[PDB]
Amino acid sequence: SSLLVKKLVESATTPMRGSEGAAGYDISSVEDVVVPAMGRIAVSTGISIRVPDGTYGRIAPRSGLAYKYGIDVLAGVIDSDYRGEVKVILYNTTERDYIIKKGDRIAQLILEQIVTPGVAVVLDLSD
Amino acid sequence: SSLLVKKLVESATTPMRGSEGAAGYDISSVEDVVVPAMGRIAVSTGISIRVPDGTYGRIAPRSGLAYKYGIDVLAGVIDSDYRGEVKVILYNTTERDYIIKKGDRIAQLILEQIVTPGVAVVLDLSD
Amino acid sequence: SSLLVKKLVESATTPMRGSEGAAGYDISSVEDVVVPAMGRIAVSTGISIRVPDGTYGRIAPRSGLAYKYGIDVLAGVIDSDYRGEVKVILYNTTERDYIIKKGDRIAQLILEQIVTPGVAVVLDLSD
Ligand SMILES: O=c1ccn([C@H]2C[C@H](O)[C@@H](COP(=O)(O)OP(=O)(O)O)O2)c(=O)[nH]1
Ligand SMILES: O=c1ccn([C@H]2C[C@H](O)[C@@H](COP(=O)(O)OP(=O)(O)O)O2)c(=O)[nH]1
Ligand SMILES: O=c1ccn([C@H]2C[C@H](O)[C@@H](COP(=O)(O)OP(=O)(O)O)O2)c(=O)[nH]1
Ligand SMILES: [Mg+2]
Repeated sequence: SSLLVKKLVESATTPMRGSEGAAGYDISSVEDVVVPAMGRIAVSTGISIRVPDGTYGRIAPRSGLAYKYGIDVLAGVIDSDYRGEVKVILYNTTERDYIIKKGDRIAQLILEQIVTPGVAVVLDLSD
Repeated sequence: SSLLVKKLVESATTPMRGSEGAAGYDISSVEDVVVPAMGRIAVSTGISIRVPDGTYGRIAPRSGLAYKYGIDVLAGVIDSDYRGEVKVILYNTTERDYIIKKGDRIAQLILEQIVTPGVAVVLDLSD
Repeated sequence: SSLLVKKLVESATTPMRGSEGAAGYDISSVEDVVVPAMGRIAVSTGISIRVPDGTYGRIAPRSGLAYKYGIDVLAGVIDSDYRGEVKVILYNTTERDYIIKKGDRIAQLILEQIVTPGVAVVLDLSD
């Protein structure tokens, strides 16, 4: 029901929500790195999570970094049984490099509800 | 419960759904612009929204523009408490430019259900 | 309620989930192709689906292909009334080409819950 969070390093930051009606929790870097121009990387968050059953955690793009620096968020699907560290793959769509300092909010964890019903095979999906 | 929509300009178009089983509402441009090759922009929708509590609005990619012109949708997370204008950041993955005329469907607003439970810290997520 | 699946070719593979807490079903290619460097394509899955009402199927990025080969997933929104073949548009963010063999897991189908309430127009979203 609640969102579980295991801290893996000193700096690690307990995911929180920027506001009441906020769609997601703030995922932040625990490392100083550089998302190279037209390049990509996996940033360290220093944390591992367990999204509530009946949902999966989506690593979603932060508006600011997107509009101003053209930072895209690759991958992003964290399954509810996954126990490893959350990595945030970042793609720099720009010709310019982009710098990340420990503590910067690099993304947001949205807890999206899904369904995992069984799969039946048919010959006709209509009607 | 319903999807609220405040119109900000003349041209603004009340978000609607292309069909009964449609996943989202049609977000359209209220400006004539050009998403430059290997470039990006924030298109004006002329509208502000309030997605139903218990969800957030996702600006999602339209299939056609994606397959034919390689148009990607950056950012995209609209929180339920946000009151400003909805901007649709578009990334042109192609070497060719791409033109948008007022009224063109530039994306789709999907209302996705999420959860915002409190966050507990543990030492072990398993078991 | 269940996830319907119509097989369109010999090779077609009945979508399954890699694990109990898995967020999505494994979508795989039924064709040998190459996502060109800084290029994109629509891969054939040999299948058509009908996601449960009250949800839409999201073609989501697979972590491995993202981190190691910089493969992004364009479009991705499959509506619940859609009856055609599921195509997986893939964008190669790298300078290197990328090869897909029949049977390779090219993505994952996440069944996300949404809402499609009516749309009301207001002058003020706040309060
Ligand atoms: O593609 C997008 C993504 C977000 N927003 C809106 C929704 C959200 O409520 C607000 C967020 O701005 P911000 O998050 O406060 O700035 P930042 O992302 O740098 O924290 O911008 C858009 O209009 N278009
Ligand atoms: O990556 C994708 C995205 C969408 N579709 C399917 C789902 C949807 O039901 C249909 C939509 O085609 P369209 O929306 O009618 O064309 P357009 O996007 O130009 O409106 O295509 C795919 O097969 N692959
Ligand atoms: O941006 C992402 C996407 C996924 N994961 C985690 C969540 C998931 O549980 C695990 C999946 O690794 P994998 O799927 O087993 O490898 P592959 O994608 O090649 O199947 O990686 C991340 O840390 N960051
Ligand atoms: Mg993307």
